[PDB]
Amino acid sequence: DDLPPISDIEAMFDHLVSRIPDIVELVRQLNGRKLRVATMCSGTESPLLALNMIAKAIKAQHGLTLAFEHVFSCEIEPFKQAYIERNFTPPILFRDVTELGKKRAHTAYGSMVDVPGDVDILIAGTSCVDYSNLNNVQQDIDANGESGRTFRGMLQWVKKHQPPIVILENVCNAPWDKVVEYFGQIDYDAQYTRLDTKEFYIPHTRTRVYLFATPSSSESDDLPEKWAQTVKDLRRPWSSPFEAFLLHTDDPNIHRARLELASARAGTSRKTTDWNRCESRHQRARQDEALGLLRPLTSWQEAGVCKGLDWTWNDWLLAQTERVVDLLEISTLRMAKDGIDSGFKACIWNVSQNVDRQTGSSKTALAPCLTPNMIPWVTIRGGPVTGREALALQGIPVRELLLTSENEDQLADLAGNAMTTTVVGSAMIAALKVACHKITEGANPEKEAALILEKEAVDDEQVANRIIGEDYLEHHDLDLAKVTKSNLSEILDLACRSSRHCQCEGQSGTAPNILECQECSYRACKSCGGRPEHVYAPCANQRVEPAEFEKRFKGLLPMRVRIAGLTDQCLNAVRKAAEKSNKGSVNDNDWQLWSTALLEGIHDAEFRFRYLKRQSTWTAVYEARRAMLSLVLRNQIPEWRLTIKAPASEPNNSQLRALLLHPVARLQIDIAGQDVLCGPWELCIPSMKTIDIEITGKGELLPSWQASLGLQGPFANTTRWSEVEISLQAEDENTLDRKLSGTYQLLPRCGQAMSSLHKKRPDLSDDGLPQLYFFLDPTRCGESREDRYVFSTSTERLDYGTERPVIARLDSHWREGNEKQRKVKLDVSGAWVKCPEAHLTAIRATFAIPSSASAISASLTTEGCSHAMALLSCRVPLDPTHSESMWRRGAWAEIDLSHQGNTTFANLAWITERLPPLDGLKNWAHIADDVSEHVCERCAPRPPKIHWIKRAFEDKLEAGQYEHALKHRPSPFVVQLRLDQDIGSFRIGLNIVSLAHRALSRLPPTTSEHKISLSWRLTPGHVTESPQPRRVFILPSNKQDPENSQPEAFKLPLRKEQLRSLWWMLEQEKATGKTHTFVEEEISESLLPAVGWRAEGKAERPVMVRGGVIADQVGYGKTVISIALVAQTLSLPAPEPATPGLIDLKATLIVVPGHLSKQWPNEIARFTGSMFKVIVIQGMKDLQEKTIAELGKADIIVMASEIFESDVYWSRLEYLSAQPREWLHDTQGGRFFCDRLDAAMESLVSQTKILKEKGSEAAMRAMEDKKKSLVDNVGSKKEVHTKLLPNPVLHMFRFRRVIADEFTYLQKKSLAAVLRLSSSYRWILSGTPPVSDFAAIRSIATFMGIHLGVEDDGEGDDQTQAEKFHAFREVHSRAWHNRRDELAQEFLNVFVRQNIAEIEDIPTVEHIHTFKLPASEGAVYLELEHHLQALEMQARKENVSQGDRNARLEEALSDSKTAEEALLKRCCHFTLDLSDKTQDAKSAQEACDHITSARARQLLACQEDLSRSVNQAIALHGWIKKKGGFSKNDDERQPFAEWIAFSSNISKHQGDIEAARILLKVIEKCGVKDGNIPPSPSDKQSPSIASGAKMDDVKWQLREQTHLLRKLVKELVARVRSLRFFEVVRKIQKGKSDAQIVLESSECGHKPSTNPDIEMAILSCCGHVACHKCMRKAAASQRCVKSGECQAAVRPTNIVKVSSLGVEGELSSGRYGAKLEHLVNLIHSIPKNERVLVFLQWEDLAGKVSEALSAGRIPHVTLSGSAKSRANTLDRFQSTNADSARVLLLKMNDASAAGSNLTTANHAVFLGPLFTNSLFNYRAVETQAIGRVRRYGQQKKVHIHRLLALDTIDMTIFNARRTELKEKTDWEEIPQEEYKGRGS
DNA sequence: CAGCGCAT
DNA sequence: TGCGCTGACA
Ligand SMILES: Nc1ncnc2c1ncn2[C@@H]1O[C@H](COP(=O)(O)OP(=O)(O)NP(=O)(O)O)[C@@H](O)[C@H]1O
Ligand SMILES: Nc1ncnc2c1ncn2[C@@H]1O[C@H](CSCC[C@H](N)C(=O)O)[C@@H](O)[C@H]1O
Ligand SMILES: [Mg+2]
Ligand SMILES: [Zn+2]
Ligand SMILES: [Zn+2]
Ligand SMILES: [Zn+2]
Ligand SMILES: [Zn+2]
Ligand SMILES: [Zn+2]
Repeated sequence: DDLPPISDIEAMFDHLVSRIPDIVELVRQLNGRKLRVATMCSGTESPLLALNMIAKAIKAQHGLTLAFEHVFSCEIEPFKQAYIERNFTPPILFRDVTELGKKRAHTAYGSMVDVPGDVDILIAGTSCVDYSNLNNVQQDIDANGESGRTFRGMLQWVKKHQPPIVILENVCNAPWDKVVEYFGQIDYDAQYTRLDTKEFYIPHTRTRVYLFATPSSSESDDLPEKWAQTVKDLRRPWSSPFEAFLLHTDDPNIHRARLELASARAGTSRKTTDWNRCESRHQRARQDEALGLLRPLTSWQEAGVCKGLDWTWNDWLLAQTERVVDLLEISTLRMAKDGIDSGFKACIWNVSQNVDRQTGSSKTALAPCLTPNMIPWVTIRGGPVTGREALALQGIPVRELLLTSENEDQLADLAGNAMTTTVVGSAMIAALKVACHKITEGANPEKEAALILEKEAVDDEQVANRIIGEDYLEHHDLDLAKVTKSNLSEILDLACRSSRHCQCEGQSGTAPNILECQECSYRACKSCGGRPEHVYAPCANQRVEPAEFEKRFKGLLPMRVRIAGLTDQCLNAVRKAAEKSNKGSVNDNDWQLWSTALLEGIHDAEFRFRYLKRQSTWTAVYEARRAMLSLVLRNQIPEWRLTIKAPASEPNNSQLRALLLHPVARLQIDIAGQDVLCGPWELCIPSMKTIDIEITGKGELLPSWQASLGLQGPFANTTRWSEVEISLQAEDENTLDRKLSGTYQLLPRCGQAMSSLHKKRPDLSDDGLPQLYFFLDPTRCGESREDRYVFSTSTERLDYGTERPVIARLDSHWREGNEKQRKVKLDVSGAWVKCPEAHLTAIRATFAIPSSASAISASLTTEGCSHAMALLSCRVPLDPTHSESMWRRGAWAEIDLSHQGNTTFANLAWITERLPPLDGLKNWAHIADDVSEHVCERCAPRPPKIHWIKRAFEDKLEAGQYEHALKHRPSPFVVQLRLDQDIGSFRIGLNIVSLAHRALSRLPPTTSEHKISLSWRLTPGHVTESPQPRRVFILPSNKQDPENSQPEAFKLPLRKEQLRSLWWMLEQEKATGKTHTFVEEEISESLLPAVGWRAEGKAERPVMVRGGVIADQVGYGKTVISIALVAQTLSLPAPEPATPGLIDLKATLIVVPGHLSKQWPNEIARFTGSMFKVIVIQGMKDLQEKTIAELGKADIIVMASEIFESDVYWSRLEYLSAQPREWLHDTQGGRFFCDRLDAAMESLVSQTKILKEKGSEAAMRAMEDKKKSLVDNVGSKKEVHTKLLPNPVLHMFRFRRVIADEFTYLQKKSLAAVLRLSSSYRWILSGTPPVSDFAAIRSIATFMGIHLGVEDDGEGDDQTQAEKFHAFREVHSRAWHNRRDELAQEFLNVFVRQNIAEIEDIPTVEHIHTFKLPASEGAVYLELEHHLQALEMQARKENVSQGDRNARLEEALSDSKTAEEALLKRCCHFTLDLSDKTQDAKSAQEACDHITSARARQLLACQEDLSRSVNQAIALHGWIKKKGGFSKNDDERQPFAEWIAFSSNISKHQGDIEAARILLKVIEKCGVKDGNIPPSPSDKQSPSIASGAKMDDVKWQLREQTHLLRKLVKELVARVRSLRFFEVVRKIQKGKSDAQIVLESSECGHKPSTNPDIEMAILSCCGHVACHKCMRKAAASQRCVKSGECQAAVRPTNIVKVSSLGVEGELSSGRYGAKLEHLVNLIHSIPKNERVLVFLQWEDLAGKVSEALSAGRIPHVTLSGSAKSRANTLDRFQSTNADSARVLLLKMNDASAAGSNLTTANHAVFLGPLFTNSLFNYRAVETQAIGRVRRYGQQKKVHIHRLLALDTIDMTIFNARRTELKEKTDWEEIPQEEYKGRGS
């Protein structure tokens, strides 16, 4: 609107200050003293930002300089004060605005400091949560509330300290006049005025009011009026849409916000919420507005299952609450009715409000009043405005502002209520201009000028002396013209072959399974695949990483061009020549304005290169100071497309911004050559002529966009011609290019704006041209009457700021209609011309490279953090014109990285490319030993120490100092550049030693003497392609090593494999010669992305660890090897160390699971009979009864591993350490317990060092005072404050060896303790070693002691967050992860040995028991399965009593955490009559008829309840009627009286129809019959009003009763829907005759009685029976078989084929489930000798299985109990004595199936197929379970059974896993016979 | 933290 | 024209 488009906050502020010059006269009044400003309530501290930008504009314009002195501010928020103290850091920060009235006010930290009152301007805004808050329905009144809390707090201070200016702000509807009375009551005068934001440069529309009051004046000059006039003087009304203020969808901010905002309501998605009371308003609105009950934008069924379009932020809508979504759809319809098309017209809605409160939409280019609770929906981007965009719609710049720990709710709150920085800037500047005099002077000017110059000088010296490596240079001369030769057809091929095939990829990478439509040419992923479904035949194309295509395309094209031209008169030649042809004669004014503005890009202003882009088809954009040129590189006819930039300051409605809007003078490449630029440069003159054009219709008449959309008003049944024939006259056609007179067909599927994509029918008058389309395209800002149809050759979404090439537009009056032979007028523009003879032609650079890496390695003496070792420096000639801003005329301007410095680097990339890559630095070079760690500060700041106060965490001030001292780290890869007199230069260098100190930082320190040794290297030309493979680790073998050939004193020999392994273990423990066995390092990266470099600095230290992980396949003798190792090593004298701290023993403790405590000593005694004493501990008491003098004798001690959780252990250790009584008392969690246990271990080792002398006391006594003195701190508390000896703790000794066993089952609480046990050699035994990923190897290393790397987030598939923040986090590349993998593989090669056992083979016959489920349980499980199918495999659990269908559910979904798990677990058990304990074997038919009878009872119960509620409501209504409340006039749509009109009309009732008939019968069986509104109820029961409270109260009670009615109606519909299905399945099972009876079809039309035998399938959730062909055809289109009367939402999934559930085999054995019943007969069939061991997986079924076996004549033994009992039961089950429990029930995935050496049994049962995800993990645990019986001492043949269901998921996952195994590695299948045992 | 609600 | 509040919910 007649104003220049302003979008940059800096520009609008310097404009603001440029409009008034009466402010520079302030800095003379201040006389050199800085303003002293204070702010009472300030969220984003918008006043401070405004003042800082005003100061910047002052210094930039007038040369002057005024500073500021923030005295204080206050915010009782928890995090807004954190944000303040991290950005501005004021000296004092109170937390209140009413305490400051006192002399000793409180501080945000609690210091209770005194208040300073030397302010110069106090700017504060009272809060709004009570000042009528028109969102809020409650309101506080008359100074009882806000004006007594905050305002009366502010008044006392402002009176007690008299600041010369105070400016207030609050909402419009406020008691302001009373505020003026309060202020003028004492001193002030206080005029107040209101003003919006949309009047100050910003489109935001939010409105507020301001106030200003200077202390009393003598003569009362009436300042506030002059203030108001000065403010309202300066204004400028929003010359730009909001889209200019939004971020582009590509930058990492938008990705980082979508990843967080996409999953807000998360493993199991939360419960289906309730909105019924608003659902009523939605239905009423859809009815009143004549809209149709569709859901266009998002075809949602439930809350979380929906499918937005392929341009919508789908991962947002999936997360939305359902009311929000339905509101989106009602807004779309209510808008699409008016004619405009949301989704193509930019405008912000508000959604967090209600349908009723949606006035003011259909209004574009203005945001609404942002509030912290709204959710705005842009409707054109298709998603919400994120945090930083909600900031930018205020004045606040997200730049230069550090937002750490800020989420979308927090950004919403901050930028929601903060006053617009431009409004506040203007009001404050007018204050400071009108009351300039009142502020005093400084009286010290020259000292201030000197201070300013001094600080500027030291800063300009710093960045200059940053670089310290100019010693070495070579000065290789540089040839900028580094073009190459290429066939230019293969490169266009490779350009088409590597380009964005979905919005998912986005300029970086590749996503698979692209679907390319046929006849529309629109590619898109399979995910987010088109809901506007196209033809979509799969795409056939290979994929080349964009990295390769860019690497070649750079080298192919020049780095600069310039259009030769000499076209001053060529334009007039072209004009006359074109006039000779037929084209619109151009005016004089248009020609002049166009030519004179074009003649500056043709001037010899050379084009540079920048940001070759990938959006689609790889445009490569060049740029000059005034023009822009960009080779398009289309997949057909590549062209160049020059364009000219309109000037900076020029209003929007200007002729030049119309003439230079579209490109001019394109050039089409000569294909099939070697030169990338050959064409003749045709031109585009501003010619605009109009032509008549006849439009006609053909083909049939498809439904219009309205009718297809679902409208029901006068739009229902409206059509449009399916094909259009365009007829242009001969000459008027042959004047222009791209003839148009063909015919165009419609594509209702291939969407566009208003679904009007007309693809031209192929014609052979031209083949060299691309395909042409004819559609609509709205303006996106202007009203929709002006939009027009258009002819173009492109069709896609366009981002703000880029237009599309069109051939011609059509009159703004023609629409797809019904009439034919309509004659309209087309208009052509920019009619091109023949080709001029102008063309483009391309065109002492020098760069320093380090000669060799030796020169550098000396310069970094020590503390290389202070300086930078220079790497490159390029001196390049640049003309003094068009030298960019970054080029500074002296003193080496510094570029900032990961900040505003990204266009700076993209500007000079034309020099960056074409530079030889640095070589000879690939190797790791520098080495310097740093014995101690001594982490360099400013490089690795110490974290705040977390301390315990509970019986605070992350001390505030320390957190602030941390998050500040992390942004001032040395920042490797510093890049500075400076422009000389002619030739500029820049110096890229990195702080090598900073990298090295950061790498050293990450090693955790030990009490050792091994010294680190740093390094460094720089590798060029790295690019990110994709994580294409996944590494698979390899565990070596122990075969090749020789053998020790015997251990002495064994009763039985070891085999040769075991001998080789024992010898390897001996040697590995010894390690003769070598002094360290492994090196561990943490390579730290720092990428300079734009140049191809990435740096790496490492820090490695050797570590001597003896012992390693032996993980041998099941059956091998790991126990035997360990006992042999102990027996062998026994004789040796002692190890190498000295162990002075704590006590050393000779015993070798073995940590085993709870139930192996009898298996281990038995094996030890069996092999070496009484060779050495072996003391066992199982219970805590067995530990406490021992003494150290007794442990000394013990050669080997066996320890159960649950004492570490016995929790008496932790108490006794709390005593030996002398800690508080509950220092180590923590719940199951082993977090925060590691630090506490570490401190306890330090204190314990000191105490034991003391106790070695027997001087027991006086130390535990000395530490109590230490702790109770340390506690005394000013922080947050709960209040003002607060030899031999029995029972030794095992953490105070040191053994010769510690051999864990089954280590991968050591849970958190006991892992965190076994990790601390101290010994010389530490061996680990396992059978299933986790080697899948890097975390599973790190978890092994931590047992060993190695570090082996730190934990990053990306390596996969709150406390310390200060280092996990996108501003303080690392960006570790892919090569980093590959090096970490190589390191894990090296550790595995060194310390891990797996090898195959070659004892002998075990027969291993296999069986399988598969059966069908009954009809009743079949139906139940099918209902559950279809539920989860329609919910997309996610567990969702869900007044009026629940039905039976919802009762079979909410029981399966109770504890299930995964969809597949609720199915594995359902098929097992099916108990009928869930309410009563009564039970007996009921036949199948009995079960089904019981189900159906219970459902009939439920239905009639709901019926009677509904009628009861109607009677109560009609009594209420008669009450109100007689008591004269509706007045029978001035209607207000009485709710109940309307619901009774709705319900009567049967055709209006959505949902099933039979339920509607039930409702009508029940309602007419009452006082209402054909809209009666009776006077009395049908029971004559009393209305239950309390005491006749009020009339409106009764109206409210009625308004609630009616919603209760409506809810009950929905519930009744569901009831009938479920009853029908169970009844029909009962009939299908009932018998053949009744099956024929019920097989009366859905009126589908055909059935076995009339037509031949046709498999006709029953549908679930409606109960309708129809033919499978009709069933599929109907369900695919999302509509039931009954056309428009079933009204149920149908998925293709829930289609149950008849006769797919069984009755045949009389499988009546539904007692305790039909699975567990088939188990018991099996177990009886097993002979009486053999033992059995069942393998269930889900613990929650142990009860049901032990209730089935028990009371099923079979006794068993479960392995549950305590650490003492499990060993005994396992021992008796292994034992030789007869008549134990025959079957033993094992839990899989539990420490009970760890390794048991039980071979008494010979066959498993293994009921439910294993579910676990990983195939390798599946295989490992299944072979472990099998091998539990297939062992060495077997002496028998083994069987394996399986109980799988034919219907369920069991057979599915069984087939998947078994086939995938049979294809993969050997895993030799088991013979698989069939069972005919029958032993009893 | 999702519903619910008409005025200065 | 709206810088929510208040019962339920994990
Ligand atoms: N040299 C040997 N002479 C006699 N028996 C042996 C010998 N080596 C192993 N065994 C027996 O072979 C069986 C193997 O069990 P064991 O080696 O203790 O299993 P594990 O490897 O510790 N557990 P797991 O593999 O997970 O099932 C035991 O009964 C051993 O006593
Ligand atoms: N004692 C107090 N009374 C009112 N608000 C307080 C307060 N202490 C802190 N606040 C916070 O201060 C804010 C009030 S409004 C602050 C924003 C203001 N428009 C500006 O930009 O300066 C709220 O976030 C509120 O939570
Ligand atoms: Mg074992
Ligand atoms: Zn298509
Ligand atoms: Zn995609
Ligand atoms: Zn350092
Ligand atoms: Zn149906
Ligand atoms: Zn049918």
